[PDB]
Amino acid sequence: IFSVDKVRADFPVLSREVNGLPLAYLDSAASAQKPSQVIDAEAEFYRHGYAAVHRGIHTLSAQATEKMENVRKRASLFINARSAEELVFVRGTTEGINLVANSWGNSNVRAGDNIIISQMEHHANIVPWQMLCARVGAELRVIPLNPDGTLQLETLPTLFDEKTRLLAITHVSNVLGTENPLAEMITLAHQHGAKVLVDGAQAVMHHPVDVQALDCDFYVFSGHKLYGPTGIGILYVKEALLQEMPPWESMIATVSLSEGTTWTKAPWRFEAGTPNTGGIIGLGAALEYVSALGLNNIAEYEQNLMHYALSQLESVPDLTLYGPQNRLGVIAFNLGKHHAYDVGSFLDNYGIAVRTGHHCAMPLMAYYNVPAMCRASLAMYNTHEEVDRLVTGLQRIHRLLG
Amino acid sequence: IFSVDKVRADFPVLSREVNGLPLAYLDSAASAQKPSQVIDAEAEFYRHGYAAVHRGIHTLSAQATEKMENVRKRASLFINARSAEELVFVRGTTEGINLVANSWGNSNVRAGDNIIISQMEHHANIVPWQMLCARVGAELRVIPLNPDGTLQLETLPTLFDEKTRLLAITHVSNVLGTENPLAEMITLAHQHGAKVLVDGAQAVMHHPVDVQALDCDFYVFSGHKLYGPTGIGILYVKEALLQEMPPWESMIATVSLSEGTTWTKAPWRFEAGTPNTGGIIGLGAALEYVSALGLNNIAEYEQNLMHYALSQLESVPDLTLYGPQNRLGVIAFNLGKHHAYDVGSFLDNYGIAVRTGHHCAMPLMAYYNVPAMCRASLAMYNTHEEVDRLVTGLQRIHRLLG
Ligand SMILES: *Cc1c(COP(=O)(O)O)cnc(C)c1O
Ligand SMILES: *Cc1c(COP(=O)(O)O)cnc(C)c1O
Repeated sequence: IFSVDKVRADFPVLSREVNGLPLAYLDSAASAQKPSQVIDAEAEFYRHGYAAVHRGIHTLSAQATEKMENVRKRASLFINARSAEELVFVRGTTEGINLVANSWGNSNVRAGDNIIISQMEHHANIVPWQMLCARVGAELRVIPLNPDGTLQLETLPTLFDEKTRLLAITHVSNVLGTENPLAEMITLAHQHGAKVLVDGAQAVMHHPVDVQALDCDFYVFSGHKLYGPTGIGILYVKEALLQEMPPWESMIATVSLSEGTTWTKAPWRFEAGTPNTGGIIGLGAALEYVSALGLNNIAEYEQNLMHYALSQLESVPDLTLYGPQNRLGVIAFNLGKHHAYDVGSFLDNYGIAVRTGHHCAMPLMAYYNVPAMCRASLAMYNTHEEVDRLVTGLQRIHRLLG
Repeated sequence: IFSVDKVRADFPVLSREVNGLPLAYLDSAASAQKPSQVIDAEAEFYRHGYAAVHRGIHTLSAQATEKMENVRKRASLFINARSAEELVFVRGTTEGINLVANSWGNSNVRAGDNIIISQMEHHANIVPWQMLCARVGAELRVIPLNPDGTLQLETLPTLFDEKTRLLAITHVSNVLGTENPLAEMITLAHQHGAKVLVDGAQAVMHHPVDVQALDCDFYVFSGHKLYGPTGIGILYVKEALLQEMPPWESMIATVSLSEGTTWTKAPWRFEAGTPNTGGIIGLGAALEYVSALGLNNIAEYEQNLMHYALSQLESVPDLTLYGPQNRLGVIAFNLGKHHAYDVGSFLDNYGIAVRTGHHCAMPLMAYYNVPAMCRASLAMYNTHEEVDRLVTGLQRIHRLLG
């Protein structure tokens, strides 16, 4: 079945030394390492198939245009969209959410309306809605957290009303690892006539995602967290909404100095300038690589690795964990009264890469009354030995610093 | 001493066959091929140095952050900016111009003002200004063309008045190869208190560019036309202007659900989300590669190649050329009454890649009373033998089709 030894052999960076020690990279939630299959797919495109892709007549350009559109089709099958034309290539999740907030938001949210977010959102799924509610005179409502890191689902009937136009909600928390009950939340939102955008940047690498089963109206994720290149992400929009969305800024179609400007049809309408064809080719290879391993195989390995880490972390004195027992992907923690950045600095000195800080989720930190947390990511190429290095390191820090 | 043979050996795509014949890639103005040094720099980053850059403290993240900031410094020296912090990493020229129009334009162009562009502008340097003039109620004024493809410089003094806020002008036309007299135009604009944005997307690969000597207020170009990766470009803004530009839509600094949002300072203010670190590393390698060849050496070789091409094209019956005698980089043409797309399709049969259509410059096409043109690019890796194949192919099409 799944062999972590064979998976690790695909990732050249895992041989790196840091501070003279073999790297234990526990920060895939910030960005994932890339297998050779992804790196080489992008390089081979540049070495042998590169051209511009904007309606070029010559053979190299026509073949490159086909490669790009085949990646759009592969991505649409990956999330089980009904049509490839429901997918927009964006620069990343941040840009995809802002695109919805401006194109769809400015045309559908008006004075007196409200938008619902949650207290656990990444800043990228808060600020565009704060700005939009400021542009039009709408109200931003917030689903509160429970101490265990889940959302208070029972507050949703009170927060929704006939003026709620959109729920913007994370699939999986980037700090807590919480997987939100999207199917139930989407059912409730649609009864009030609201749309639902799902921030899926921390979900698509952990298990299969089916946007038709979810029935979400928008879904966004980032290529670089899905073992792929930087500078590329995917925005999915239901065709009925996407074909109605007005232009934002293969996007400009015609220009006249006397008659004005027209724009191309969606999804190309929202892909201005020159595509990041290199990143698109690499992203396609990342989807092929993940699919070849099998997302259910990945989910089982990662779930068993998480269970091992949580059981082992019970032997660390004065450790505080944040989030639910059934967390996906990440473990958020603090050690005693020590500053998160000090804990992170000692772990780095032991060759272990974790992330410390507010993790672009300051309202979440405020809820737990801390300035920062440490966060360890446990991805499909991580091992028991790396978990053991984390646990023994935390025990070592507690012994030395009290 | 420039050797085209030594240069061509660095570009693996040039060994490609198209339609069974050795490739003659005459479309670098659409997008440039990349040397192995650029492809490998990006791949080596992914293989051995990859991490997130958003102020991560662990060793790999700190090192990746330093690599990105070293590229910003290298790019600032490449265009002779005063400070590396005058440069913003943008997705491309299209996005860079829109950034200026939305942050600077919305704060400096008001009802009753005017903006001046030219009739030869790329759509990306037209539409942002058309839409801004509609958001605020300003007038868009246009420098007309001459038959030889130069701008009517003598009309500028009457187009400028005390209400002119900005001149947006191309350094080198992407269709005609006209190099505009920026020194005179910038001197005139500044006498009226206007700022100047220069679209330099077709200039920076052909000769040295010095933004202090030009004294332009904004300068923008694209990485993929400068032998670099897709998905990355550069926006230069004078420091005094850049630090006054407000945010539009590391960019988010702090988020509070009760107190609102703050943003980072420029240039980072205008780099939202996750940087395209792969493309930045490759862009750095492209600047190194070009600087090692020498832009004055590149300019000399390309000018002699252009002179040879224009002399040889005189032997083609029914050939119409568009543009001035001292064109840079590109030759725009049509053959008899034949459709440009048909000419390009036949050349593609001979293994020759040219671009056809309106080249994102429909007002230019309308001036010449044609729907489209063919465009051959003559870059630093092109040769006399490729020119000869273009000439022979055009002669063949004229013989076959009339
Ligand atoms: C990383 C992340 C984002 C931002 O994604 P970018 O690709 O950096 O724009 C948004 N939401 C979540 C949950 C994330 O983990
Ligand atoms: C290519 C080009 C643009 C657009 O640049 P992108 O990287 O595609 O955004 C704008 N202006 C000129 C003159 C160009 O040649």
